[PDB]
Parts: sequence; structure tokens; C-alpha cells
Amino acid sequence: TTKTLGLVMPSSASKAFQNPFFPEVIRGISSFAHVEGYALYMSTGETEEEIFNGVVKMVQGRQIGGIILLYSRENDRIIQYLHEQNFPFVLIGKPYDRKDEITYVDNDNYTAAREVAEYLISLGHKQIAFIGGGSDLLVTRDRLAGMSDALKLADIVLPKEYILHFDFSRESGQQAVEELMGLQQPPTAIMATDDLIGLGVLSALSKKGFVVPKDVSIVSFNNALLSEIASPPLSTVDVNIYQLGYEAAKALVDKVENAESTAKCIIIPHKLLKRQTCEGHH
Amino acid sequence: NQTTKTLGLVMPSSASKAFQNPFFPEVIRGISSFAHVEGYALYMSTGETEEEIFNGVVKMVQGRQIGGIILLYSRENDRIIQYLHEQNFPFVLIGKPYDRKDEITYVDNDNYTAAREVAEYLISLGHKQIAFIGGGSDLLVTRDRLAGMSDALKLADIVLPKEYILHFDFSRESGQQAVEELMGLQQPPTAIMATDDLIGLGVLSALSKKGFVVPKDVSIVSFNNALLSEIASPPLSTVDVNIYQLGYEAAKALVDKVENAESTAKCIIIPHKLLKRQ
Ligand SMILES: OC[C@H]1O[C@H](O[C@H]2[C@H](O)[C@@H](O)[C@@H](O)O[C@@H]2CO)[C@H](O)[C@@H](O)[C@@H]1O
Ligand SMILES: OC[C@H]1O[C@H](O[C@H]2[C@H](O)[C@@H](O)[C@@H](O)O[C@@H]2CO)[C@H](O)[C@@H](O)[C@@H]1O
Repeated sequence: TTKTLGLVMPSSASKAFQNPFFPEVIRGISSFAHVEGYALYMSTGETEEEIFNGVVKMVQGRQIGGIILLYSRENDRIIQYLHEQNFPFVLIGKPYDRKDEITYVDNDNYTAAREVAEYLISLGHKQIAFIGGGSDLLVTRDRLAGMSDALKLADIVLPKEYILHFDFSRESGQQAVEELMGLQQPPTAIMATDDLIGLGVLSALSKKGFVVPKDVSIVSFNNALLSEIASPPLSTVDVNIYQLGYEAAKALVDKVENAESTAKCIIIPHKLLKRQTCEGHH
Repeated sequence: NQTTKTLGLVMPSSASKAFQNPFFPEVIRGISSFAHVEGYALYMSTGETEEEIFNGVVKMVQGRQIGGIILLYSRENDRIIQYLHEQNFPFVLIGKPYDRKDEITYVDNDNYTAAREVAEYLISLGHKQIAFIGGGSDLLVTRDRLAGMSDALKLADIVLPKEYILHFDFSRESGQQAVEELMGLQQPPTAIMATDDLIGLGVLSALSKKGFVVPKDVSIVSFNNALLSEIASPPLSTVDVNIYQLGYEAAKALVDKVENAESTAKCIIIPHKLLKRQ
């Protein structure tokens, strides 16, 4: 037997490592793999087809004992594959369906986003926008869902033009600001589902001569080191990336070694850190 | 050599209504079932009053025989949790804990979701008025199951009276006096959600006693799939929470805590399932 664990990204390891979420999740993954003498393995394919092939060779090689998926996408072929080959794997993120069958690690993203939206609403904001990554990712749907419900519960409208999907990058944050700040009735607060987008939102808002947070409040997610040092420092939700990783690996090795298993879900705590990007609105 | 190997279950009062609730046998089933895999025996507290129980825990730790502790129930302002945390003693908790969720390891159902799910079901049947009977209010599970439903309705735009809301103690008797109370006002809801199978049973029987035909007159859903649930009348609408697995997953968690010095606090979430036999 060989103990190595496979890691699967949502895209090229090169795109992934530009996002500080990933080195931190891997850092948690590794910290545990160490405890049980497991090593790590990832494929290099950039393309979706290439990433599939990647996972397939992993399973075909009989050298990988288990696989951690660092993401959760709707209709992931990767999951259809692993489920059919009966290969041991674990999610970081809610699965679209079969919660009962799949073992996953996640934050309560629905509630984190609800809480962020409650936070802004208690601040008197009534025109609140959401900027996320892919629609097809479940962390995005959930984060959307929680802020959305929070708005409907306080009787606050959420127009289609305040909901944005882009990839997670700074540029995304800049195009969002173009779109949002370009409307006839723009938002006064903004929730970004990723610090990269937060950081970009900030620069873009500042290139246009706005001031955060007097003109626009921003909350974002993930606590990137960069968020601490942004000017002004970003309110963000710490989502405990490392523990997501550590706990994912601990769940997988258990699944692999025990080999008779029950599927559970593991919820790692989040924390809203209010730094400097939010101001009162009343 | 060198092995002791046993876990401590902080039991409810022997004279409490909770001891007799089916939730506990089933949770102990899970606990013993996993405990057996690692060869842990179970030791249980016998106290009746809150002080006696507290003493028991102090005895458990002090004796140094017992590896870790499971708290079967969740009390507010909790003293035992405080003492345990201070003694650096590994413990796990069935149910959400009001405070320090971040600092404790616990095992739960997504009760808020389940309640929402239940509500959306009834609406789909499309019931204008829905009422709620809960075990008394402080326990979180009640608060969450309340919130879940109260939200789905609000989203729905259905309205909750504050008379559709009740709160009395997890007893078959409790579910009796509620049916008498609820059919008491000018409007009868025609749907109900109860947070406990005992309550659900006294709800089915108190409206047999009044000449109301379930499901066609009044529709009922209740939690926990006691499986007293199957027996009762027409079989129910129930949310089955796999209590066995709560117990099992709680033990797995503690044994890990006991053996590997695992600090990290996480919530472990057991899947639920809305069966519908009304
Ligand atoms: O909340 C847990 C969450 O972690 C990961 O989500 C990442 C995402 O993949 C990254 O690209 C970046 O955008 O930040 C997210 C963290 O907030 C898992 O991919 C996701 O499935 C899971 O929900
Ligand atoms: O959802 C799991 C829920 O379980 C417990 O709640 C019990 C309660 O203790 C019983 O007396 C009765 O109300 O059945 C409930 C479960 O349906 C705990 O509160 C905790 O495990 C958790 O929140």
C-alpha cells in the first residue's frame, strides 16, 4: 500500500496558488498528513479535461490511497467518477446532493453570510450588493443564499443588478465596481465572497475617488494576510482555512484506513472580523 | 501494560421527564456501539439535583479512571462545561451549546434547516396556518426548530400569531393540553409542527379524543422518528434525525480527543431525513 493523498483543484495549480486560500488549505492538509506519514500528490492539468485525466491516472495508478477535493462544484464529473469507482474521497465544501453519502468539511457559509448581512443591515444599509465567483460553486450559492434571505427577512429588496458573478481575482473586483458604481442607484454596502475581490473592489472604488468606508462599506471573506494590511484594513470573515485543511485530511485518512465508514459533515467555525471598511449609515 | 479505558456519560435526573424520553436510550446505543470498537466501557452518573450531578462529574475527573466525558444534555450558563474546561478535561457535547460553540466540540442535527424544510413541505401542501409546539424554550434545539419554521413562514409571507406557538416540556401530557388550547381559538391551523415524538403522540391522541381526522382535517409533522412514531395512529410525519449516529459520532469525537490530545473545536453534523407517513 502507498499512502499519499491526492489533491484536486478547481483549476490549474498555477491559478490556484495565486489565491491565498490554497497554500493555507494545503498547509493544514500537510500538517496532518505528517502525523500519519502520508505524502501529497497533485496533478498539473490546467484544463477541465486535463484535471479529469489527472484524477483518473491517480486512481488508475493504484498509488493514491485517497483524494481531497479542495472545492465543490455542481455536476463535478470528478465526483461522479470517484463515486462510481468507489474510491475514497473527501470534500472541502457542501456537496450539491447526497449529503448523506459524501463526507465533507465546510464552514456554515449560509449563516456566515446571514450574519454579515445582519451586520450591515444593523448599520442602516438598505442597498447591499454581492460579488462572487462562479455560480456553479456551492460556497458562492450558499453565501448568496444567506445574504439574500437576510435581506428578505428585514424586507429589503435585492435587485438582480446587485448580484455579481466573476472569477476570484482583483480584476473581478474592478469590473464589479465598474458595473455597480455605474448604475443609476448603486449600492452603499458590498459583500465580497473572497478577499481577492475585496482588495480589488477597494482599489477600484479608490481609483474612482470614493472613500471606504464613508461612501461604501465592504465586507469580504477569508482573512488573507493581504486583508490585514490593505488600506484601510478589510473587514473580512475568518473562515479558518488551515483547520478546514487539517480536518479534511484527518477525515480522509480515517475513511481510508478504517475502510468501513460513515459519512459525516464537519463544520469549522468562522469569525467576522470587523476591521476598518465599515461605517454607519443612519 | 497500563490501561483503564472508560468514558463518562453525564446523565439526566432520574426523576426528570427527560430520562424517560426515547432520545437517550437511542443516543446511548450509538455511544456504546462506537465505544465497543475501541474497547471503552461506559460509566454513568446517578444524581438527581443539579448539585449532585455536578459533584458526580467532579468525582469522575478526580478519580482519574475515566478518559473523557460526554454531556448528554445542554444547559444554559453551564457549570459543568466551565469546570471541565478549567480542568483541561476532554469532553464532547450532544446538542449545540449556547455559547463558545467555537470553543467546544459538539455533535448536532441541522435543526434550523430541518424546520425550514418541514415548513416548505407544508406550504407546498399549502397550509395557511401552521402551529408549533415545543419543549420548553431555553433549550436550543427548540429555539432553532422555532427559528427554522418562523423563517420559512416569513419568507412565505404566512403569518405567525404568537398563539400558534407553544412551549411545554416534552411530555405526552404536554401534547394533550396543547390540542385543547389550539382548537380553542376561532381559527384552527390545520397544520402542526411538534419538536418531539412524545409531544407528537399526545397531539395525535388528544385530537383522536376530540373527533378530528388526521391527515384530512389536521396535518401533523413531528421530529425524531421515535418509532413510537410508527405505532401510534396513522403513522407520521417525521423528521428522522438518526440519534444513533449522533451518539456514535459523539463517541468517535471524544475518543479522538482523549487519545490524540486534539484541541480543535469543531461541530460534527448528522444528516436528517424528512419521512412523510401522515
Ligand atoms: O468555506 C469553505 C470553502 O472553502 C473553499 O472555498 C474557497 C474557494 O475554493 C477559493 O477559490 C476561494 O474563493 O475562497 C473560498 C473560501 O471561502 C472550498 O473550495 C469550498 O468548497 C468551501 O465551501
Ligand atoms: O437535533 C439534535 C438535538 O438533540 C437533542 O434534542 C433532543 C432533546 O434532548 C430531547 O429531549 C427531545 O427534544 O428530542 C430532541 C431531539 O429531537 C439535543 O438538544 C441536541 O442533541 C440537539 O440539538
